[PDB]
Amino acid sequence: QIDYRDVFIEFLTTFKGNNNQNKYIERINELVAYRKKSLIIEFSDVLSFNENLAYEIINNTKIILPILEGALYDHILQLDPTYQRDIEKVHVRIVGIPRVIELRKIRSTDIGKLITIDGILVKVTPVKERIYKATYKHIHPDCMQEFEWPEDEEMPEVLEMPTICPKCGKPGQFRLIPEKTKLIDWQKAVIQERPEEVPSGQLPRQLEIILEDDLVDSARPGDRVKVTGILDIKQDSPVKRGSRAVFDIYMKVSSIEVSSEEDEKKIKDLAKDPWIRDRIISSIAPSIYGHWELKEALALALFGGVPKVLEDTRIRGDIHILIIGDPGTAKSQMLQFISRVAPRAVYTTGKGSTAAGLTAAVVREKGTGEYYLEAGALVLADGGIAVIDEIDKMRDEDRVAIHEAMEQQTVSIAKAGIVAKLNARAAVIAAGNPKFGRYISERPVSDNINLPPTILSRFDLIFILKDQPGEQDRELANYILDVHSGKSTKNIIDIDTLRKYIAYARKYVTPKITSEAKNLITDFFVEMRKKSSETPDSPILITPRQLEALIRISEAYAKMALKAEVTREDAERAINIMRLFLESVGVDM
Amino acid sequence: QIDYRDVFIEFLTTFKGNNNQNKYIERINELVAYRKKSLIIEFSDVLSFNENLAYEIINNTKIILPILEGALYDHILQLDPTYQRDIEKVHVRIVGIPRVIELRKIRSTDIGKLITIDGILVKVTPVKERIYKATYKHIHPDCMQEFEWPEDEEMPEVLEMPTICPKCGKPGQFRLIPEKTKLIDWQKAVIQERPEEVPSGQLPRQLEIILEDDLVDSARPGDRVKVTGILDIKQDSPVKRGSRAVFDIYMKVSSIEVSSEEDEKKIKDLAKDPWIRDRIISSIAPSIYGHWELKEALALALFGGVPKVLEDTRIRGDIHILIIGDPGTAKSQMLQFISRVAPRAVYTTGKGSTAAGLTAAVVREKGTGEYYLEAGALVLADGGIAVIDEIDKMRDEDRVAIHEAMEQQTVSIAKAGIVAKLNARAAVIAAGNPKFGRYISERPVSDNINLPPTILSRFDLIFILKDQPGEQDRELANYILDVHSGKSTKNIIDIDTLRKYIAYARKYVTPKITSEAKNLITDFFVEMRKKSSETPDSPILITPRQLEALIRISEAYAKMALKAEVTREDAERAINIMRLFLESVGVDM
DNA sequence: TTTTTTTTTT
Ligand SMILES: [Mg+2]
Ligand SMILES: [Mg+2]
Ligand SMILES: [Zn+2]
Ligand SMILES: [Zn+2]
Repeated sequence: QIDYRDVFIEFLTTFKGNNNQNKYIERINELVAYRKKSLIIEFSDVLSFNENLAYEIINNTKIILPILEGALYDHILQLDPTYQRDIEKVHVRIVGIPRVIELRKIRSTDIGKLITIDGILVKVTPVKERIYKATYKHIHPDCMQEFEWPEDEEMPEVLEMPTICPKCGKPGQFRLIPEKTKLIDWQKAVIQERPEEVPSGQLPRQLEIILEDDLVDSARPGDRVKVTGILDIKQDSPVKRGSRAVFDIYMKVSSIEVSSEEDEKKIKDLAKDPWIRDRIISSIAPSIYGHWELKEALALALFGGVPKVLEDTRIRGDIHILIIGDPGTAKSQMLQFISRVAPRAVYTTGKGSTAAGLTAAVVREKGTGEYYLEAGALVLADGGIAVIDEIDKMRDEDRVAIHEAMEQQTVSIAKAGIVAKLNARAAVIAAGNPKFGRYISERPVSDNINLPPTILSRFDLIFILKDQPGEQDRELANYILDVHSGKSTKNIIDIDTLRKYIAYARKYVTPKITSEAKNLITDFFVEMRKKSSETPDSPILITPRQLEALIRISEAYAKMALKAEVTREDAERAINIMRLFLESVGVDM
Repeated sequence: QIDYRDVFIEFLTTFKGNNNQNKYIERINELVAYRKKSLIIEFSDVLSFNENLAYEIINNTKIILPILEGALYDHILQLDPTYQRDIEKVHVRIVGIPRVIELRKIRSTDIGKLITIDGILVKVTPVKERIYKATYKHIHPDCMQEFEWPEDEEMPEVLEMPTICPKCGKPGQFRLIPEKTKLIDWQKAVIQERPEEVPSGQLPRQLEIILEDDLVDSARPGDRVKVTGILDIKQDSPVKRGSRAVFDIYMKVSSIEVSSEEDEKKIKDLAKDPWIRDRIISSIAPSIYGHWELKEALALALFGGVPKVLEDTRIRGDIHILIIGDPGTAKSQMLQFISRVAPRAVYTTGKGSTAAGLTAAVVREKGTGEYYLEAGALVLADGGIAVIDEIDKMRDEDRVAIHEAMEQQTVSIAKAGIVAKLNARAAVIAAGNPKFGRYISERPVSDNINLPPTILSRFDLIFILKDQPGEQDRELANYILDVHSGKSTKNIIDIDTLRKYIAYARKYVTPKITSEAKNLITDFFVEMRKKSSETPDSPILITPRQLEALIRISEAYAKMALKAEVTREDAERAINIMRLFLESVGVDM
């Protein structure tokens, strides 16, 4: 009614950034350079420019937003006429709204308003095409005319074809012409409330969201996203009666963000510390007294070695950890911590997981009737960490399903007429108890660990945690009580920035192995194998996998400090933690 | 015959509460401040002010309620004109009326009248939106005018669109405009009759209830509620012919209360008793001769310690109790009691429960065809108590499914392509028999208890109940016979108010640990660990869990006395019952 | 036919 297009262009051209940079003229120019079709504007900036326009953007979104998009398209097309004939429509995507609604707490009064929802994305569909401007043909030996049907408008959520020909005025048959039809990319996804938000004793709620055009395929299942958009009622057949006055809610999304500049500077400044490795290790599960070898090993597992992908084969880069320990030894608490700190992790329990749930499930969809594949835990954990607590509670017949994923990092299935293989490039961090609950030193290591060697060799480090009371006891109790009282530790790396640091290291640091490090690894591996032949009753074998583990561990020691080369220091650190592991499983060098 | 709006406004503004407080203008102020759209009035106050108004409220509800709501809306908007343009309708929810029909016993003549139903809420749907005034648009190259269709009325339970356009007079197709459409929150729930109401040998009946607007999400599954409302007939498709002359009954809810003020003074005055802990303990299972240590343990488990939720981890606050005893030692009876007295509790049997039924089940809902998550017992008991009777009757391979819930207080599953973890912050109180039905004193404690160390360490206190005949026998018999005769115990706390006291204490009392109590706990814990290192054969270990249990128990003794600090007395009481526990399983100190 | 589940059943 009162047009804001000039207001919007003045906002774009003149809104000064932080250093008088013209934040949005820079974003516009960069958009045109890379030919991206979507301009993101912060809502706080709009409220800082024109309060009235910001109100219209939130409350009258459906119609004020395309007008702004048209003004932006015109301005862009003046800036560079070559945008025409490449992109016909741009988007004005509003990000960072003031108030976020908790998914469960939306009510009637939130429909039609532009709102934000924070939640975990659990499911997406393939990419489809939605018609927004149809072109029909009246089949009749008189008309035979093509016409755009959603005239002066746009095709609604429901699909409706005309009943009266607007080109002649005579009813009849209408055939859809796909040649002269205009479509937009379309994807349905489901987001559910953050686990910390689910009320006591209830199950998490879900909400269906719709992503169109360049929003399609912008996040993977498991990603915690912050969607901005508009709510509406889900119509499956509303033109017919017979009760059913009730509807579901969905969000048409205009903006989405997952999980970023000062963070890089901070992680770099952190890694200038000559003792940064010790810092990270002491930052691992800080409310747990002791278990430094385990904190080190878990930190290594967080960082991981370097995967080698070649012309014929590929070689695993991820580090697997196994902690077999007495009851009450902070195992599950540490595993909970690393699932929290890791940039991408999945938490599973040996008794809570199936063979199919951990790898891939073949589910018979009761709709079409046909069989389809669903990603299990190790596949969703691709690119991250999968934690298997209480791994001795898995059925062995179920547990062997992860052997392929642990070494070749693929889950390959051939079932119900479908043959496929998925990537399960996930690092396994596992914990369990010995055969008799606690470790029994009176018995050989073999019948006490009670795991096959085929899976033991898959583990780079295997520590046996014995809970033996000694002089440590008093210290322990004091530490625990200080934890209960609320006395947190100082000079630590907070879990969020530790996560950001791990993510950066994994994304950007690929350490190369130096010759001196390679010589130390070979020499220690030979010594390892010679000592291993001395006790063949041990179910802990020394295989080429252990040489690869020395590689991966030294690579991760380098990675942890952000180093681009694996120097002698990192090789020695690897040999030493390896030697600790071997001492615990009863192997003296 | 009398304009009841003036009477109602007089009731609100001038009704003196208990201490001449003007109860309802104060409730109006709180409602207007927090911008809530619903004012609760007790029916007894209305009957105490104006019998004729109360009679009109219950008997002539259908028309009297909107008039009163309009009067209240006018008054509210006079209090704060900013209420305008935020909320157009207020709610007058009358609570506690004396027209309470038992669920099974409703009949025809009770339809249309305002009645109350006391029952357990078992199932709810997600929160949906029911249209209550649609706005259509006539699609035709001549009309194209917008109009609200349910004109001069409101959309009925069935959804009906017009057949004739009122803006032109021409029939055709009508498009729903969700923008100009009016919606109300909608939620279907199921309530079933109280177990004391279920006829002999039959199954409990159920009834469908509908909660709209702010009534939505006002109770969780498991809650015993008292729903007030009006009954009506269920319509799934009634406008078309073809048989189906029979209808189901449901309640449109207007008011609901779960499970409330002077009780605070009652429990506070109770807590001034210098021996209040002994009173509570003697109020536990009053019909059972002896077993006072178990009664104490159950009282502690009812109260529970303080959970610590920190930056990285969280630390369990609930107290787990295990009673392993000879047959016929009043175990099941005491457990039944604590399930009755606990403000929220779940009762299960080792042979009656699954590993999936106790934690969480992956159910293939045959409607959507896809796999769905269902809360098991330990998840439903979040924030309360779950009692596992006959726990020795579980398969061990099934029982380990609760280990995670017992320590980390989450049930996490990964199956059929879905990964989730729910909160299971419930205290487990379990009982079972020894390996040989009765305890065998000629055989070691290890194979007599017949439980893994991994589950035993999860239990803060484990009592071995032997039924050995001595001088106790005659006293026992006399107590039993008096119980049969109907001679109840004096100087007792009735179960209903003891439940209320427990509720208040758990909700509001967070005991802090003093330095002296912490030092006492540390010393005793070190003594425990040395004494345990003396006995390496037992299945009862001493792990960090036992130190955490001393923390929880002393915290709970303070909580039981409503103390805000953990004094030396509470630490000493905790240490002594721990010492008793250790004596029963066989450790002298 | 696969999968989780409770159940009767090859
Ligand atoms: Mg554990
Ligand atoms: Mg029994
Ligand atoms: Zn025509
Ligand atoms: Zn019309």
